[PDB]
Amino acid sequence: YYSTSVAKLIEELSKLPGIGPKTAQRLAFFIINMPLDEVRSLSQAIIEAKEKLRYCKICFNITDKEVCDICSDENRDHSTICVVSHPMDVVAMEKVKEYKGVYHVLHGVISPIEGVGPEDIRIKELLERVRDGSVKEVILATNPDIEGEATAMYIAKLLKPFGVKVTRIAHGIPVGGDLEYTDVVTLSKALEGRREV
Amino acid sequence: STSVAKLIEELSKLPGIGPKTAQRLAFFIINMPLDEVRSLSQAIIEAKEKLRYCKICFNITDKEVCDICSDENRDHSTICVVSHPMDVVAMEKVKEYKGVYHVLHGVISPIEGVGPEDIRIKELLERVRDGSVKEVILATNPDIEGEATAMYIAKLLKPFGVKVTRIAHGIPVGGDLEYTDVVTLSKALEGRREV
Ligand SMILES: [Zn+2]
Ligand SMILES: [Zn+2]
Repeated sequence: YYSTSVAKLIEELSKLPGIGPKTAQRLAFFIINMPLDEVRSLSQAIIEAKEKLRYCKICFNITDKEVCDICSDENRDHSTICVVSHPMDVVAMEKVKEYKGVYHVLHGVISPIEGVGPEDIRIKELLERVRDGSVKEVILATNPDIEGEATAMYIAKLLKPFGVKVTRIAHGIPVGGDLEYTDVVTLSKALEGRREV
Repeated sequence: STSVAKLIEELSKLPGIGPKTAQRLAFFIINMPLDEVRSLSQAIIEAKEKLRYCKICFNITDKEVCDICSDENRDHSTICVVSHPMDVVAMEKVKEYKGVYHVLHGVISPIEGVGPEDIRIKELLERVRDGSVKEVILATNPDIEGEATAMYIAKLLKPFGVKVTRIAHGIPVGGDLEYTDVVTLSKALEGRREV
């Protein structure tokens, strides 16, 4: 057992996802063993990141400015909007180092259990961007779980009346996977979505 | 003991059995009741002597013509190519495929000791010789092996004019953008379908 001020660190660190007890203890001692200025850096980086967070006025992504870097990039293709559930999906998609389009961040999915409706996530503003803008394609890239799929599907009906091309990211068997260890639901999509040549 | 040493040799020849595991299995085995090791030994050869290969699809079942190829609706004009008998039960568990199969028993891996005549390719072409099949579905694994094998069977199948398709690569159901490898994600993106 540890002094209170250390128990307090350990407890605060253990609240973070993927940080168990032993891992928290370790980190606490490492931290309180770092030079005071290094621990000041950590501590301030934490507080400042939270304080400085803003949501882009165009796509709602996490940013520092009024309009995020991506939206203000002009040789980036504003006629294609990749719709995503969360800020960190934008990073995942952005790391695919193809894709010159822009983004729309919903901040969630439709979810009757969580009690989240379409009016509780950034859907209407997606509509408005498509209504008021010159949009060639909306790529629905929510997750392929039930709610990500319900959400992409809700959005798709909505955008129908506009004459936009709306696509959904390919479900299937992941690269490097094997048929044996693939759930039956994915096999089904892999088969059903098979493609020529 | 030379008899144990040979057991150990025979065991570690097998896939998934490392040197230590062969040895531990070897001792367990020589400790089993005689009638249990007889049974193990018997099961080994009996499965080799009784095994079949379907006359149409080359799957191992205990029928000369397997129950799928025999089934009257099953659609012989569409053939789903997989590597392994376990793959057939995988695909079947989806309670959705209508066509029939072609089991290769393996893939083409230079780095393992297997080539395009160590597996059941020529016999697949023969099925596609008379022009009576529409699509061959290529459903080898989306790994290195699987993919080689498939993009090749596909050249061979090019004549014959049949329609050849490939099991769709992408993000699996239940998966999420955060934990999907870039390669898979890039495929999910560049293969997106109009909803
Ligand atoms: Zn933005
Ligand atoms: Zn058969």
